[PDB]
Amino acid sequence: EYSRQRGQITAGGQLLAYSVATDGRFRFLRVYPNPEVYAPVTGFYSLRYSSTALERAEDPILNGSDRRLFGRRLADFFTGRDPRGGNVDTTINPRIQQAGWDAMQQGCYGPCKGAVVALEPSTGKILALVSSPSYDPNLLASHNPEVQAQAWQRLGDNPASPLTNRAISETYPPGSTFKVITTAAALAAGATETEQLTAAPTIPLPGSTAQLENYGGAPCGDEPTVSLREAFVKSCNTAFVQLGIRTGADALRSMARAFGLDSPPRPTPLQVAESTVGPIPDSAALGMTSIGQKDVALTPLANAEIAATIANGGITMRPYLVGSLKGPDLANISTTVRYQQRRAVSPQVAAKLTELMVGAEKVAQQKGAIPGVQIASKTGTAEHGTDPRHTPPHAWYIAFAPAQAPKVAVAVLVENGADRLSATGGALAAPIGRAVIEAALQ
Ligand SMILES: *C(=O)[C@@H](NC(=O)Cc1ccccc1)[C@@H]1N[C@@H](C(=O)O)C(C)(C)S1
Repeated sequence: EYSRQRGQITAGGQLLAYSVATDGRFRFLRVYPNPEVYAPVTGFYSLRYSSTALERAEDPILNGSDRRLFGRRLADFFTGRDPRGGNVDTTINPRIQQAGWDAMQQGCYGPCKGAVVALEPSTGKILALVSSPSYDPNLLASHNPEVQAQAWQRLGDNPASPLTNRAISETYPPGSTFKVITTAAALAAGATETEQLTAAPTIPLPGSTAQLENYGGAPCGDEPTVSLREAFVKSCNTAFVQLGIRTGADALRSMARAFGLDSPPRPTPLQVAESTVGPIPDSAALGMTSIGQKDVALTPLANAEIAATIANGGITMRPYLVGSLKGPDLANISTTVRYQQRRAVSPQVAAKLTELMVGAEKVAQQKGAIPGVQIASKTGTAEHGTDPRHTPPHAWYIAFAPAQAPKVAVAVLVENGADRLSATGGALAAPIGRAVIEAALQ
């Protein structure tokens, strides 16, 4: 294996993983020049612990044993020249990836836990895939057995779990980002932006003693009722609870399926955890589901796709991480074909969601806003866990830009909201999302 030069993983004409000839018993050492930043993409290639992410998924291409490559390897052996693996050109934009990483390291009064996903809505290209904290795959590329095992042990016991790709492997309550799905369900059912909903600071749940309140216990406005548009841009809870229950369990399940939930995701070639709306066993649950709580659980990737789908006029592009596979001579072996996965909503519903989202962006805290770029977004702050009231919530932000003709869609998850009980998506996640947007549009 190691007597032969393994091929490269690339992004934007830059190397993410390469192999270097050494005096080692195993000649070739695998090197990762920007290790923690790209670990979610590259994975690691280890003597002791095998391969992960694209090292693994694209292993036959990279080691030159792929059937489409094997002729070249045979000509190399016969001819006498040194064998070389093939190349994997990813869809990652290094400027967008770096910006997502940097902003997550800086944006929680110190480093954030969580993920950043950037997508090109019209193609499905995964432009960034950041998880935090990360780890150094060079540690596991070491040819020393004790260096690998010590690093493995350390990473394994680290309760922050830096090995986890939080972008695609983990699911979290979306909280109020899911108001996008509730609203879409409502609109498809014939509800309008002018629909009058409760402004009440609190709402009881049917068939339970529990109550759901607005953030800070404040009424949505000073009038008895507000328009759906106004409830959405202010992100008032009781209105969406009322709306969700009005719209009903079947329509919401249905709309969630339409946006890719409760369907097994296609590999990118990396496997993506399945997102869900939950069973919604009763109307108490429906009310909670409506604001992205109860059993709703999404990957940051799925939440970025929701944004991307709206950005694409209601058509979900199949998301993918590999743009092309190449020979060691860089002859084309495989170019990825972009694919329309399904239509989630009519262009008209997508246009109305875009309108609502632009409004919710103007309302949200304004840190990191880019002069002359119109952003559509939805913030969220999701309670979680066995002691949710005493546990810091996740700060979420999904968005796309420019709102009129989108070039990028993002999701930002700040898991546990910088260890603050008063964490919000607008305060933590939104400026991270905006910096990624700015990097993508530069
Ligand atoms: C959606 O995320 C809502 N979040 C809060 O209600 C947190 C919460 C508290 C108790 C139970 C369940 C959830 C609203 N949306 C966010 C947001 O837009 O970021 C607000 C903080 C504005 S409240």
